[PDB]
Amino acid sequence: LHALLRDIPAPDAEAMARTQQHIDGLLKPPGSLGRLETLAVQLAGMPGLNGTPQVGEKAVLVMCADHGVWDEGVAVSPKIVTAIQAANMTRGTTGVCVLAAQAGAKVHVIDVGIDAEPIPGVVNMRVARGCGNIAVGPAMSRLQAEALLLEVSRYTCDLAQRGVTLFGVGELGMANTTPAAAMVSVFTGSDAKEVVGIGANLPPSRIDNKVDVVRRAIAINQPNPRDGIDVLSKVGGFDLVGMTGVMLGAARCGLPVLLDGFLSYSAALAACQIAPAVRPYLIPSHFSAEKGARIALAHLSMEPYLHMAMRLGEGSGAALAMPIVEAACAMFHNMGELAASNIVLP
Amino acid sequence: LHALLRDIPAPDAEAMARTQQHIDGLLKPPGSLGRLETLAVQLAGMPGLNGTPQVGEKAVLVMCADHGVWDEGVAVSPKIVTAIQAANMTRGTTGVCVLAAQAGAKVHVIDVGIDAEPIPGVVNMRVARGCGNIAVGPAMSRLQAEALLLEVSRYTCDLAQRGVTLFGVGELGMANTTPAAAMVSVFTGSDAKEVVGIGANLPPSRIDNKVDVVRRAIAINQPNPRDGIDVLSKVGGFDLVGMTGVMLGAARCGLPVLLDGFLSYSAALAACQIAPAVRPYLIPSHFSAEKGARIALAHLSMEPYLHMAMRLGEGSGAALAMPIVEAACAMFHNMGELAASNIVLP
Ligand SMILES: Cc1ccc2c(c1)ncn2[C@H]1O[C@H](COP(=O)(O)O)[C@@H](O)[C@H]1O
Ligand SMILES: Cc1ccc2c(c1)ncn2[C@H]1O[C@H](COP(=O)(O)O)[C@@H](O)[C@H]1O
Ligand SMILES: O=C(O)c1cccnc1
Ligand SMILES: O=C(O)c1cccnc1
Repeated sequence: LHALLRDIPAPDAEAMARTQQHIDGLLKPPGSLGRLETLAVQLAGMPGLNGTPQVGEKAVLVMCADHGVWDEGVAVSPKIVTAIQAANMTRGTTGVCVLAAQAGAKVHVIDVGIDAEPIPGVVNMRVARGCGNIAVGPAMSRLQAEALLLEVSRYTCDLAQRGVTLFGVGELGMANTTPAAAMVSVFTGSDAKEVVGIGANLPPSRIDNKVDVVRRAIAINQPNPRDGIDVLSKVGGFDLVGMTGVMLGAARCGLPVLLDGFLSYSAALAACQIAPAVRPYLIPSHFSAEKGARIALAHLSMEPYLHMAMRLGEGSGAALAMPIVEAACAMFHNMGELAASNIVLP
Repeated sequence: LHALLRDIPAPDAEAMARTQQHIDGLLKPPGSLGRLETLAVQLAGMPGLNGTPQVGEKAVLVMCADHGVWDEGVAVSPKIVTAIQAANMTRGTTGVCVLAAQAGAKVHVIDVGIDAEPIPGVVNMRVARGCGNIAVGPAMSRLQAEALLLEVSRYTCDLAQRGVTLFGVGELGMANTTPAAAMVSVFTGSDAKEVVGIGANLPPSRIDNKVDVVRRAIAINQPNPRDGIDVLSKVGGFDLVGMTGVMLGAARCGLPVLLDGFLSYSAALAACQIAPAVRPYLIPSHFSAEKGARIALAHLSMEPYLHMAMRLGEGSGAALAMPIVEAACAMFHNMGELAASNIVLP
C-alpha cells in the first residue's frame, strides 16, 4: 500500500504542452471551446492514456455495502433494498445500468459488505455483513480499511490491463449519506448541520435526528482529519472505502476517474487526503442535489459540468458524463486546423 | 404566417400526467433523477412525439449570414471567415460537425445571407449578400424578415416528415454577437454595457466601441420590444432570423428544439415574443461564457444543463446536449419498476 501510493505517477507536462498547442490550432477562436479544451489537456497528461486524449473501454464500478447506522433511524429505505438493488444491477434495470448502456460503459457490481446472502453474478469482496454503527463506535478496523483499499485498488488497475481507459465510481447502501456527511464534516471542518441532507427522501422532520447521529459519530470516534484512512475506518463505510480504492487504483494506473455525486465526493476527499497525487486524475461529473454538495466540491476545488439536480447515486451521474469526455477527444482528434483553411486570427 | 403561429399546438397534459406516474414508479427514490425526470415529462407533452419521450433522427440547422455592422470594428475575425467556415461545414471539420457526429446528428448548413459567392453543398436561402449595418439603419425590411421566418419554418417542419424528432439550432456570422446583444438589450430592458461581450475574442480595449455601436443601433432604429418581428428586422440579422424560424417551425410541428449559446438565446427571446406558445418546445443546452448570457437566460426563465464555459456557437452546445435528451428517454423506457422488485418506499 505505501508502495502503491508511492508509485502514483505525476502528470506528463510534455504531453499536455503538445496537446495545448494542437488545440490552439483547431478551426475555432482560441479558447472558444472552454472546459472541453481544459478537459482534453487534462486527459493528455494522464500516463495510461499514451500522451493523447483518448477513450477506449469504459467501466463503472459500483460498491455495495450495508451500514450499522441504519438502525439509528437515518434512512427510510428498508435495509434489504441494498441487496435487492444489487441483484437488479445484474439485470441492467437500474438507473446506472440504463445510463451506462447509453454511454457504452460496462457496469461492475462489487459487494464489499452487504448484510445478506451472497448474490450470484456480483463480484465478491465482502468485508463483513454490514459495517459497525458509527454512532457508537467505528465502522471497521484500520486493517480492514487498508486491506479493502488494496484489494479494490488492484482490481481497478487489472481492468486497465483489459482495455479499460475510463472509470466511473458509484455505490449502493441504504443510510450511506450519513457516514458521507460525517466524513465531509471532518475533512472540511464544517458543522454537521451544514452538510447533512435528505439523502433518499428522508422526511424533513427526521433531519434533526440525522444531524445528531453525525455529531455523535464524530464525538465518539474522534477521527483524525489529517489521516484519511483514520477517518474512513472510523466514520466511513465499506462502500465509501471501496470508492476511494477505485480512485487510488486508477491514479496508480495513470487513468482518469469520473466522480459521481455526494457519496463520491466524500470518498474523493479521503483519497486526496491520503494521496494528493490522486487529484489530477479525478474528473467531476454532476452537481449533486445533496445539501452538503457545495461545501464538499469547494474543498475539492471542483466545478462539475452537469447541473441536473440529481441525487440517485449508483454512479448514474458518472455514466451521464462519459459522453462529455468522449466529446473532448473527438474535438481533439477530428476537428480541422485554422492554417489549413488559410484562416488567420489575432 | 399568422396561420403558422395560430396553429402551434399546446402541450398534451394527458401524456404528461401518464409520463409522470410512470417515472414515479421506476426503480429509484421518487424525484431522485431530478431534471432528467422533468425533461422526460416535457418531451412527453410534445405532440410530434407521440405521447412518450422518444428520439428518432437528430438534426442541427446552422444559419449562416454576414452583417454590415462588421464594418464598425466590432469583430476581429475577417469577414471572409463566414464563407470559409461555411464551406468547412460541408467537410465535417468544424466544431459542430465533430460534436454532431459524436451525437449521431446530421448537420444542415443553410445560407441565409453570406456575402460571397454561393457555396456548393450549402442549402441556399440567401436573402442578400449580408444584412444592412444596424448602426446606421435597419438590418432588413419587415417583409424580408417575415418571408425568411416562413421559409425556414417550413424547411424545419418538412424535415420532421422525414423522421427528424429533435432539432438543434446554430449559426455562423462574423460580428453576430453585436446584433445579438442589441436584441437582448431591447427585449430585456438591460443596458448595453450589461449585455455586450467579447464575442470571438474581441480585445478588451475594443469593447467600448462595441457598446457604442449597440446603443447607436437602438437609438437609430427605435425597435419596438413588444414586436419581435420589429426587433429582428431592425437590429437583428438573417442568421438570427433563421434561428427564430427553426424554433417556430419545430414548435408548429410539435417537436423539441435544443438551444445553443448566446446567439440562440437572442433568437429565443424573439420567438417567445412573437409566440409564447413556442416556449414549451425549447430546451436549454449549455451556459454560454458570453457576458450577457445570465440576463438573457433569466428572461427566458431557463437553467441550462451544461456548464462548459463554451463560446464557439455553430450549434456546438446543442449537439453536446443531445445525449442528455436521449438519456432521459432511456431512463423512461428502460428502467425497471419498484413494484416488480417488491420494493416499497414511503
Ligand atoms: C430504491 C433505491 C433507494 C436508494 C438508492 C437507490 C435505489 N439507488 C441509490 N440509492 C441511494 O440512496 C442511499 C443513500 O441514501 P440514504 O442515506 O437516505 O439511504 C444509497 O443506497 C444511495 O445509493
Ligand atoms: C474561425 C471562427 C470564428 C468565429 C466563429 C467560428 C469560427 N465558429 C463560430 N464563431 C462565432 O464567432 C462569431 C461571433 O463572434 P463575433 O461577433 O466576435 O464575430 C460567429 O461566427 C459565431 O458563430
Ligand atoms: O448525490 C448522490 O450521489 C446521492 C444523494 C442522495 C442519495 N443517494 C445518492
Ligand atoms: O455563445 C455563443 O454561442 C457564442 C459566443 C461568442 C461567439 N460566438 C458564439
